[PDB]
Amino acid sequence: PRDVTHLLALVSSAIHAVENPFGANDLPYFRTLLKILFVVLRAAKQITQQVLTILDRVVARCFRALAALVTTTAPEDLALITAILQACLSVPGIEQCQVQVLNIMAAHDVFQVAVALFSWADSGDPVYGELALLFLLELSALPALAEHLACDGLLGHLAAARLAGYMRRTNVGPFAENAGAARCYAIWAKCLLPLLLNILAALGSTVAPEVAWVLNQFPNLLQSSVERISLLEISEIHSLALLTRVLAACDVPEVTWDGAKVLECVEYWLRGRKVLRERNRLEEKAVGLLVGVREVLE
Repeated sequence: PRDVTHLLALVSSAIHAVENPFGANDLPYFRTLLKILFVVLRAAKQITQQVLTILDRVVARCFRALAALVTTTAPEDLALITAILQACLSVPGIEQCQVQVLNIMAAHDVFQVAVALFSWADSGDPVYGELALLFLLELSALPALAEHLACDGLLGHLAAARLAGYMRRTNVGPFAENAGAARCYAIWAKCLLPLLLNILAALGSTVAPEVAWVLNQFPNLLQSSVERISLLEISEIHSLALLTRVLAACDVPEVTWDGAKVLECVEYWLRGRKVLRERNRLEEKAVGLLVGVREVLE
């Protein structure tokens, strides 16, 4: 344990020496191993053939082995694996090899297992749902896998899921009462909207029907999104603020949104930077986003 790349191989040499991960006995040690692996990987951002082996024998292995809920495996080590993946794909030298990631991730039945897993989330809250979506979202971060997602038909298997139900019900938003609703929104804000934009970056026109179709299947959220005016709210009116603009420059239904009120809704809550002090950290970066919204949509 001394170099950036050598330190990363031996933790996996330990992660390979594992007997039966997620086994109630040798689980808590496996967790620590994973966390060490994560710490290394996050700080392993300055050889690439090293981070790919764990994308095979760690991420894609455990993500299936863990998908079998059927021991005391929390909905947090799933997040850990999700975060290890996130830690992996951020290595400066994988985008050069994006095609191999898909082969590795598709070798294991990850993509389908994610959608399988996704259905199984629904105490009124979709804990595992947001996770499987964040995972698939982390895959789709790069176009090569988003391509396989759209091609495999994620939106078809997703839009038909009961998860769509609570999102379509007028009881959803950033600031909700019970958890499941707030999380149900958090999914809309943190999964779809950013996931759509990822599958859009793989010849959007072809999949434009799908993204518009799903976007239109959640009208309440759209009608809410404009009449809402936290940061998710801003990212919500930044994704939708670009998901209907691309469609305005390319055989499928249109965007049932009213991006009209938006332009005169940004100027209301921008200039002055005083009224914004009721929702520092949550202004410099926060107010920074809406600078972009009211520039491309003019």
